[PDB]
Amino acid sequence: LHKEPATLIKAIDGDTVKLMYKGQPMTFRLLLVDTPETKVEKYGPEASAFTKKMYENAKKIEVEFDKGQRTDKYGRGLAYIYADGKMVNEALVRQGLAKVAYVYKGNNTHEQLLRKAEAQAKKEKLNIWS
Repeated sequence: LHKEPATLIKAIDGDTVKLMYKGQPMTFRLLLVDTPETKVEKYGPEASAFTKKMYENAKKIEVEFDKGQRTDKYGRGLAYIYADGKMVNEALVRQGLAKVAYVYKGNNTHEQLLRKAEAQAKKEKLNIWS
């Protein structure tokens, strides 16, 4: 896998974000994560606030496509996204603001990494795990 540059256009919520990728606006859906929905579930706005701060505060944003299908049925890019080298997908799981989702069409490269972050958040009874 490889990281590609991107520019934040607009935070949207916990599991999606609008980025300028290769000169064109595109909305991305974070791979392997399920956050609380606010459009308003418990820890829904928390999760949104979290990724919002992460994207807006970063100097560098990178998108990393996995090895499976690159876009879902709704035209959203499916990737692991990084803010200054830190993976937003993992950060959410680790903060207990999202659960690990089932693998989607072969995109499972970071499944174990996220599974561990999640086990740790659960152990700490963090947020969603309260």
